Amino acid sequence: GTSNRDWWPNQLDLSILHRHSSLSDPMGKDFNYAQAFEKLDLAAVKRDLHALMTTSQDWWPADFGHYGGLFIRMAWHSAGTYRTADGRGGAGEGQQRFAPLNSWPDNANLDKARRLLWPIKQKYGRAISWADLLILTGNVALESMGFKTFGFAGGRADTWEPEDVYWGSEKIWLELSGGPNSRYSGDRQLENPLAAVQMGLIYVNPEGPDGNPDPVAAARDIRDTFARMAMNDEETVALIAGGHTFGKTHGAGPASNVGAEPEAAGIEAQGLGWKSAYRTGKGADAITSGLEVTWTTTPTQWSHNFFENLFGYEWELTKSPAGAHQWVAKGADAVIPDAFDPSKKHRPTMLTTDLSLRFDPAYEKISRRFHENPEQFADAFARAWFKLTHRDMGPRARYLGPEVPAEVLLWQDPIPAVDHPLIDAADAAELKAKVLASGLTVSQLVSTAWAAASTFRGSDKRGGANGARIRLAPQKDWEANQPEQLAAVLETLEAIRTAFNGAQRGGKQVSLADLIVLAGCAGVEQAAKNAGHAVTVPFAPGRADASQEQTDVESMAVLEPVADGFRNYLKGKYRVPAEVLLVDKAQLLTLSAPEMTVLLGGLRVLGANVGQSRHGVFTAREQALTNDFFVNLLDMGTEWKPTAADADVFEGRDRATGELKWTGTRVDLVFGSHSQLRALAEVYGSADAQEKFVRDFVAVWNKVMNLDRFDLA
Amino acid sequence: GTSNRDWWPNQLDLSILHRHSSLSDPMGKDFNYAQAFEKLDLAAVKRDLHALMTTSQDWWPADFGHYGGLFIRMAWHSAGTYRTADGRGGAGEGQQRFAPLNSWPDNANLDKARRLLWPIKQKYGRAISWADLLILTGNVALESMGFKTFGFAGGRADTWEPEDVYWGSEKIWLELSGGPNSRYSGDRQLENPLAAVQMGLIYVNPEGPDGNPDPVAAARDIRDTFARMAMNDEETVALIAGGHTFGKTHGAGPASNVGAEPEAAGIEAQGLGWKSAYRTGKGADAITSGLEVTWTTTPTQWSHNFFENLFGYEWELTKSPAGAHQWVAKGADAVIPDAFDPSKKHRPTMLTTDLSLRFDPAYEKISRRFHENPEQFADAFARAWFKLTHRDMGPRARYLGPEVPAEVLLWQDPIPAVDHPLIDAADAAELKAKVLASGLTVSQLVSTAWAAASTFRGSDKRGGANGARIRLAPQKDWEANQPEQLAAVLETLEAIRTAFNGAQRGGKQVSLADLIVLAGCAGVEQAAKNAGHAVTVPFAPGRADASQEQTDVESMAVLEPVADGFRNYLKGKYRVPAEVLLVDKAQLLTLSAPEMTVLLGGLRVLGANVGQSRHGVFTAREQALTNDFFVNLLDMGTEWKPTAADADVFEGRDRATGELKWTGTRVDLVFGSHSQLRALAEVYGSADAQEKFVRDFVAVWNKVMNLDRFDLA
Ligand code: HEM
Ligand code: HEM
Ligand SMILES: OC[C@H]1O[C@H](O[C@H]2[C@H](O)[C@@H](O)[C@@H](O)O[C@@H]2CO)[C@H](O)[C@@H](O)[C@@H]1O
Ligand SMILES: OC[C@H]1O[C@H](O[C@H]2[C@H](O)[C@@H](O)[C@@H](O)O[C@@H]2CO)[C@H](O)[C@@H](O)[C@@H]1O
Ligand SMILES: [Cl-]
Ligand SMILES: [Cl-]
Ligand code: NA
Ligand code: NA
Repeated sequence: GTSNRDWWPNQLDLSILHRHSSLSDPMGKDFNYAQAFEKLDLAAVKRDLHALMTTSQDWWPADFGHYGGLFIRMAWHSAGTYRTADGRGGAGEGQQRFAPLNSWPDNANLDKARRLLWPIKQKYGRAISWADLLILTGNVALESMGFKTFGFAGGRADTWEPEDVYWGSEKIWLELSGGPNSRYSGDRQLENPLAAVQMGLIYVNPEGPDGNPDPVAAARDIRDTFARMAMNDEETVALIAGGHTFGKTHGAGPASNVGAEPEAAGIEAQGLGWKSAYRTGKGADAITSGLEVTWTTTPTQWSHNFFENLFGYEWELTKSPAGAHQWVAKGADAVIPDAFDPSKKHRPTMLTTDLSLRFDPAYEKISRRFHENPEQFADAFARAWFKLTHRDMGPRARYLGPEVPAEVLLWQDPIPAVDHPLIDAADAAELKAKVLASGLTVSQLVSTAWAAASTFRGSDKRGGANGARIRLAPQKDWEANQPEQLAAVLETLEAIRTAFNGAQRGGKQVSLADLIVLAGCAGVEQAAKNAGHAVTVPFAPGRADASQEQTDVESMAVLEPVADGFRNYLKGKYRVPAEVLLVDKAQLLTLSAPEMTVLLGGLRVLGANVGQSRHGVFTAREQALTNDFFVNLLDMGTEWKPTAADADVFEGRDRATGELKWTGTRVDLVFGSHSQLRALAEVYGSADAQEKFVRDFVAVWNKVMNLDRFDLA
Repeated sequence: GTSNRDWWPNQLDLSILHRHSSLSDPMGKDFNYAQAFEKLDLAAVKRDLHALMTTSQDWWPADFGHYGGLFIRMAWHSAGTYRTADGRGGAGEGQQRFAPLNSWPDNANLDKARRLLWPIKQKYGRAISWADLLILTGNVALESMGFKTFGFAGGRADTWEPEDVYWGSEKIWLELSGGPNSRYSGDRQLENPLAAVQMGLIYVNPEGPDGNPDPVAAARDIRDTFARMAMNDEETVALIAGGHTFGKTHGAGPASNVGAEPEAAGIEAQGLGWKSAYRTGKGADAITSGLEVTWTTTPTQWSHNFFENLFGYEWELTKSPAGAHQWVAKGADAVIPDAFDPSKKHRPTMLTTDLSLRFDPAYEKISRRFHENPEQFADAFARAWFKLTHRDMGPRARYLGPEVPAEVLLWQDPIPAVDHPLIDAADAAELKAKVLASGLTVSQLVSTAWAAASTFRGSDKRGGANGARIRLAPQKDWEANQPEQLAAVLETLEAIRTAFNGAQRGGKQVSLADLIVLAGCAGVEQAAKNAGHAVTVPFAPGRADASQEQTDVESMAVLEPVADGFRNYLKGKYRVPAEVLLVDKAQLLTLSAPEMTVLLGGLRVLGANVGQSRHGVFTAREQALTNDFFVNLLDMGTEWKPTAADADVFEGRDRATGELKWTGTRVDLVFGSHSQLRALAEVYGSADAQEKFVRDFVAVWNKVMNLDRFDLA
């Protein structure tokens, strides 16, 4: 059946903005997962999980009689898809249970792991999501095998369909680099936003880069992909060594015995995949990655044996039974237990990527320190496991349950608690009047608030106006934020704030974070008055101001907008068309296509463009809140053509005289070209639509201002 | 960017069930198009359209100074996508303005026609939909040129995204038959549900079949395609000759001058396409189809000159300036006006498909009658043009406005007016108890109500339980409806009805249509009571009973369910997997994926399967409304394998003993295989889900019962 995507494979796809509708969700519109979870008996769930660990099922027998290793890997993979570039991936939406991740080759036999958890899921129902369950299970595995975890938070609501994530352009699973859709160029430069070295891998290739078993070269891939997952060297060594203290790999026979992945299997497989024709197909005969490595002498107990083995032997390159490259300890005795036969032992073995931890010079120093000081290794692994499994959960306000760690961590982008009375509606009116009397313009007020609030992304719930981090490094220096203009607005608002705060009694005070947002609201109100409309814009106080020392400057760098179509901004020339970048940003902001449309049209006429660019400013009454963008964009009296100097800028001329009326970018004109977008533009550019435009704009503006407000949720 | 569709091109697509979310709709959740329309000043809209017809725009100059012909073709193409097989296509959703229809080759330059209408659309805003305006414009064209239309109804609400329609499997526009994805097999048998001869055509090829200019053979394709759009021979001749009384074709130069269709065009084209490098690219130089034919001596006035020319001349095969086959009158004078140069005239010309009307023997008889009696022609055309443009609008209750024709037409599947008081809540309770006391079983009551209500399809809003057409030919004899069992249930309910109606005062009575649905409600309540749950199923009276004489038996044939996964029914062996046919039925029913899942799981345990098949009946308490379908389907203690006799039937055996527990079809087991469906089955198969299952089942049952109830809108 030929589809629009077949005919026009480069047209923009808006269906990413209308995922996650109430149509696909089986839960009622009022379901609130936080409330369900807070009534869960978490202790009962953990007892059931502890029981499960050693309750072997014959259809996927437990190695060493204990599923802990399999579950740790399951959780680590759940979390391990995360990319700091866009925040997408991670454990936080339980997407391991949907395509494509349920069928990635690196996720082989994690279908079995999830199936073992069905009876617990069924027992507790809506009170524990799959997303929370996967992580909780990892934690229980660790605790069952003697490792004390740093804590656990619930609150990852389940999702009901696959996320639209760019995982790469390759058309072959696991394709090595340098092909027609290579994710690598230059000196092994991985394309943003990717965080894995081959299509269908979590981070790196366990044999080495593109299969080449060189631990030093593998270390480079480890370091880059883990940095792209928000992990530094210490955290990386702690995680890999900690993980590989447990369990084993599976490669008992040739890979060609392994059948279809779950999304390709037959209906009778009932959601499972990788059925193997090798011997019994399971247990002692299991084939998962094709490697056959058992790291420690006690694979079901926390030990300091990983680093004893890594440093205590010299290693020789060998092959598993499936033909994969791995390493065996020279001259060692058979000290490693077998997973099924008590009369068998094995020599110590390692992956290429384990040896990276010894042969990369920067890892070797950390590895040695951990070998010499195992308490340091335990604490670092516990912290890094927490970070790994919570990195995408957002502000601490979203953490639920009785095991949330009290300690505030820098990676959480923490916001200080509010400890004083908040401004009321009378105070808000008085502060908006002060802001309007200061001489700040609609353009400056709107731009500043937009800059502050539109750093939010729903993918990992980072960013937003809470914290007033716009005033700190590095946000205050981002080019899209217009640093010199921003400084002048912030100095004015800070003087207003100091004067209001110094006049108060009690402990009442306003944060700069709230004032930035409030001042934006005053700008929108003033713009509406400029247009002859009487509008009050909703405002909710309670933001607090974070400090510089609570703001990790290197972690904040990924939130920098290099493309922000809402301000007609593009930092450089990219291979992705700017209107695709617009849709991508709207998805991060949680906007639908009508919301994106309305917002952008209003921002253009309010003066939100970076550098006061006239591109898309299709009005003769700038700083007034009108639907002029749409009415002028749709006027057939204007003809558009790309300019000779720049194929991405367009000139709109009167059709009868040739006279220049406007200029616009791709982001501007897509609203008059894309057949669905133009349908939405038409609604707002109709003669009956001015009051609808204003009200819809105010609603979307408010939505953006509140995106990070989980304190109010 | 590689997508799930790329990796698993044959996995089932559920996104067709989640279109049309409130996310994608710019109108508020409360917007009611009927209420907006009813306040439109339709007379003022028509005066503006009348003025437009002769107000030429220089970017697409009006042929003969009059846009009437262009707009008639626009409206005909809007309606002309309709197929009776599934009800999809047609004018009723305004889909001509979205992909792919906006860029079909047969729709070339209708982009210009729609653009001409933007000012009027903009003026009237939400009070007139694009979908209504397309049709209205064609009526006003006809009226302005001297043709009296049969009437006009508003009420086609606009849609905001493309419909998911199977338009064929060809990967090349206009591909000739006999390719690798041929829509023809056997002796020129067009595959259901298609109703056009080539990908991107409305009906047929105007040169002849696969380009062969033989009028006799073209007639065969005309007759088949028009029958598949619900038009008979009389209506077909009236439509084609009526349309071709007006306007002209456009083929002034070679087709290679014409550039990309709108979905492929550059962003600067602002939604238009087919930009032509031939001379001025428009007006006298226009190229649309490649043909260059002007049918009558007065292209901007209704006449009987099409048939005068068709019968008054002999025709010679010739070529247009673009090289297309077309026909010219032998020895004729230059009597046809030129569209732009008043000093030039041309000979009469015809399409191959026009000559069909004279050279096919059955058409010739109708065409002669019309030639001899042009008042007969005018009436037939007016009736057919109304039918064409309203055939997908649904029940007459959805018609709006002051020009709705009072005459009731058989094709409308009409329902008599109700002229008596309706039963009240107490009456309904009395009837449900009488039905339960009669000895009819849950299975009989559920199955009968399902059979009556589930003929509805949202594509053309035909079918449903209103009318009680289940008691008439042909529904009473459809195999899926179990004709002997149905007859027994209907005799019982009719006796209950006669006894209740005979006892009443004041003219209160209950229709059989209402009682069928109420009896089904009683069944569902009783099933719930069987499970230990007291529920009342909502019921809304006001259905009426249609007569056999008000039911067109041949038209009703396309509503027969040959595949109804909800009753585990497949009439024959198809090349499309049954699970695909389930999702297609769910889309026709207007169900989401959660609604489809709940509904199916409940129907299985209520006894709704055709023939009392045990497939999917995963319960030991049949006729009790429980979630047993899901809890048993998801039980990992059962292993499933295809049977040796039939690969589409599966046995579920206990994994440990081998004992046979269940059998199921692909429609049953898709819910335990598809990763999105299984996530939905999990919610209903959880230990906390019995109350939720019952409530959601009752809600979707009631939705299905009410699908045709536009009297309550
Ligand atoms: C460079 C990073 C890493 C690489 C290349 C990697 C590679 C793999 C491979 C290939 C397997 C074998 C899969 C199979 O055949 O069953 C595996 C197993 C496993 N990994 Fe990793 N790993 C990495 C990091 C992690 C981290 C960060 C953790 C957790 C903190 C983890 C925990 C596990 C555990 C527990 C297993 C054993 C599974 C079982 O017992 O069934 N690994 N690893
Ligand atoms: C066998 C069925 C049909 C065939 C093959 C067919 C074919 C065509 C083609 C090839 C053109 C020229 C497109 C262009 O070059 O501008 C056209 C024009 C047109 N057709 Fe048809 N047609 C059919 C039926 C109908 C029907 C049912 C009607 C309406 C009742 C209709 C009304 C018109 C009108 C009014 C025009 C002139 C458009 C103009 O003036 O711009 N046709 N036809
Ligand atoms: O984090 C330290 C400090 O950074 C900024 O310093 C400001 C100053 O407070 C402003 O009011 C204005 O004069 O510009 C300075 C330029 O560096 C923050 O604005 C401030 O809240 C924070 O304490
Ligand atoms: O059985 C189908 C049939 O049922 C009802 O008609 C009754 C009729 O009213 C009685 O006289 C009875 O003894 O015979 C029929 C039952 O066969 C439906 O209302 C009717 O339209 C339908 O044919
Ligand atoms: Cl994601
Ligand atoms: Cl459709
Ligand atoms: Na994420
Ligand atoms: Na339709």
